[PDB]
Order: sequence, then C-alpha cells, then structure tokens
Amino acid sequence: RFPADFVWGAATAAYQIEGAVREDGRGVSIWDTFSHTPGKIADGTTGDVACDSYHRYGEDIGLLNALGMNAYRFSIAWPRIVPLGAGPINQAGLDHYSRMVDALLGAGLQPFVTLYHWDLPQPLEDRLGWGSRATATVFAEYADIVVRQLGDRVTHWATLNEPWCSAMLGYYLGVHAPGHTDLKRGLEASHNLLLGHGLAVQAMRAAAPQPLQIGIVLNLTPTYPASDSPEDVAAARRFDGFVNRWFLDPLAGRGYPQDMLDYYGAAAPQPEDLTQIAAPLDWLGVNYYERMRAVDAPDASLPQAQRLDDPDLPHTADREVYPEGLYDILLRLHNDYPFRPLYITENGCALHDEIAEDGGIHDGQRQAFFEAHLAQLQRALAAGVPLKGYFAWSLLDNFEWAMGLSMRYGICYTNFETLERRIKDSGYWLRDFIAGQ
Ligand SMILES: OC[C@H]1CNC[C@@H](O)[C@@H]1O
Ligand code: NA
Repeated sequence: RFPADFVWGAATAAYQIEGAVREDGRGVSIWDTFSHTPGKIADGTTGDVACDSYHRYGEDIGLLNALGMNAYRFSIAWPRIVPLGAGPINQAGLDHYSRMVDALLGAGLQPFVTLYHWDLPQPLEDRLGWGSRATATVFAEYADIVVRQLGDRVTHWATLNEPWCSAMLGYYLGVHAPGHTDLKRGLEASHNLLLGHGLAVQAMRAAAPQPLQIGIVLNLTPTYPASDSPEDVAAARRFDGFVNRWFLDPLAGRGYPQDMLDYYGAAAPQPEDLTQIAAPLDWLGVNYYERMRAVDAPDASLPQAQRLDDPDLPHTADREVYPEGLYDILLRLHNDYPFRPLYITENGCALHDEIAEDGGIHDGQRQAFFEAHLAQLQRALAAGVPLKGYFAWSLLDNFEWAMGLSMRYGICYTNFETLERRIKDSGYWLRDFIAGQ
C-alpha cells in the first residue's frame, strides 16, 4: 500500500498534445520550426494537430477521472503566454490555462504544472536561445506572469522538464529542437537553463499570491560499469556526470562536478550564477525510464561511453527495461542529495499498440512495466525515501518528438485521425490498482 494522500497522476507536455498551433495568438516555438523542417521527424508528422487537446482537454479530463487519478501533470506553452518570448503577454493564452485549471480542480484533479517543456519561442532561438543569458532572464519573467495569474489555484509548479534533453539533445546531438550540434553550445545551454530555473524560482516566490511548492524535473539514468576495469568504471562515472551530476550538483549548492569540468575542458561554460541556480526547492521530480550499462568508447563523442545491451532484459518499442534502476536512483537521491520530498514525475513505456478485434488495447508489457516499477517504489518507500507521488507517462498517445506520432507512450490510445481516445488495458490496471489503495 501507498500512502492515503499519495499523488496518483498521468503526464503530458503542451507541444506533444495540444495542437491548435496558430490559434488564439500562439507564437512560433522551436518545435514548430523543427518539426516543419524536412527529415527532422521520423514519420513526417508535426504537432500541428497532435491530440487536439487545446480543444479537447475536457476529454483528457474525462480519461483522468475514469482512471481515478487525483492529479494531472501538464505543461503551459510559453508561446501561448508570451508569443514573442520576450515581450507582451497574450491574455487569451493565460485565460485558456485558467479555464483548464478550473476544470481540473472542479474534477478533483490537482494540477502539477510544468513551465518549460521544450517549446522555446522561436524569436528567442533567433537570438541564440538557450545559448544566450538573456533567455534565462526572460524565462523568469514568463514564470512570474503565469504564477501571478494561476498561483492562487495551483500550488505545485515545476520550472523545467529535463534540462539535459533541452541542452544536449537540442544543442549538442541535434536530434531535438532547435537541432544544433556543438558541445560548447550544449554546455552553455545547460548553464542558462539552470540559471533560468534559479531566476524563476525567485521570481515565482515574489509573484505568488500564496506559498508555492516549486520543483524542477530531471531525467536521471542510473549508470553501471559493464566491468570493474578502471576503463569501464571511469566511463560509467563520465556518463553519470554527463546526465545526472551535472544538474544535481549545482542544484544542490555543490557547484558543477569538478571531474566533469576537467573533462569538458574549454567546452565548459563560464559564483553568483551558482548561488541563483541553487535557489531552495520544495521538491524534486524524477523522470525514470532506463539504466545505462556503460563500456569505455574512446573513439565515440563525449562522454566516450557506450551502452552494452543486455538481450536477456525485456525491451519495449524503444528502450531497455530495468525496474531496479528506479530503486537505485531513488536511494541515492535520498541518502546522497538534499532534495525532498520526491515525485516520480514520469515513468512509462512505448509499444506497438493496436486496437484489437474486441476493441481493447492489450498492452500487457506496459501493465507489467507499471507493476514492476511500482514494486520498486514500495521498496524505496520502505528505505525511507520521501516519495509523495507517481505520474505515468503518458495520459495518452501523443507527438513523441523526433519519432512523431509513431511512438505510442499512452496509457490511453489516441486515434490521430479521429481524435478518439480509448483506455488501454494498462490504464485499466492502474485504475483498479489505485482504487484498491
Ligand atoms: O521519451 C518519452 C518522454 C521522456 N520525457 C519527456 C517526454 O516529453 C517524452 O515524451
Ligand atoms: Na520487446
């Protein structure tokens, strides 16, 4: 059993589900630009329509209610709120989210709002985006405006989702928007994301009409050397630094990890910033999908660490399944780092889901995925980890970034042609598991 007041939710992000990309004054985001660039998305799709949740968030609410959830993690689209990124507000964007928040509260669903889930306004990108310190400042101003208007009703806020992705996939590996490919630009982006976050936490506390519970959401990948050789151990530490400690340590008031500063060398970004980054948080969100079993790869791009596949583990449509990594990473946070309480702000999986002849979606491996990770959460809780909720990624099938509409993570199936949603078997399992609490 979980605590009686445990938060039980599902998660989405605005660009992945909303559609209506030009409606009601919305500006252009980097993902509008990126998905409309030939060859950036695997299947030729965009977020232009997606799940049409701009218009259909009522149906999404109906799903959450049918699942017996008590919370919904979703993001606010910065391009709807300040269409030019730096500039005037768009009250019609704020009013949309206001109505949505009221609909959620009316349904008994607590909103866990993400300010930034990757949809940087394009005019900011045109001035270097996360490569520019001014972007941090104006992110903080956006955070101020949203909290002034919604913070009477929404207490739980996350500044960023997965700054590692925004910086390293967006500016270093080039697979996410805006599609840059330079290490130094990636690392500069990571700094300005973190500064942005810190400036926003301060801004939000000053703007808020009541005390808030502010967090950040990080993807964390527990890393394990494939052997105990100095080479493989070092590769594990480098990957662990590249993904996890690079963000955890400055958030914790510890500066950037020195081993990584040494390794990155001249690519590393340029005390006062560090203080701001460490603005005290009320909680930390963990997004957990996979481990990294690392071998040294001296000829690879930094961090010169490659995955050693294990064919004996299960795999989904896109990842290796390793539930025990969730326990490991939570125990580490609890014992080694100062953030508390913690929320699992995402966990879930992608499969080749189809509507069967009976009308159901028989996604047994996703059911087994939830059951296995929830069992690891019970262990973590038994160890004293201060965990206060769990959000399944995703409420519904959606626009999965560079993989487009083709990679389905929902607990609900989305027919992208009709926009009809249907609960999958794993969604019914969650329903009935949550009810039994
Ligand atoms: O790839 C699965 C998910 C990982 N976390 C961020 C989400 O936007 C994404 O869909
Ligand atoms: Na498989």
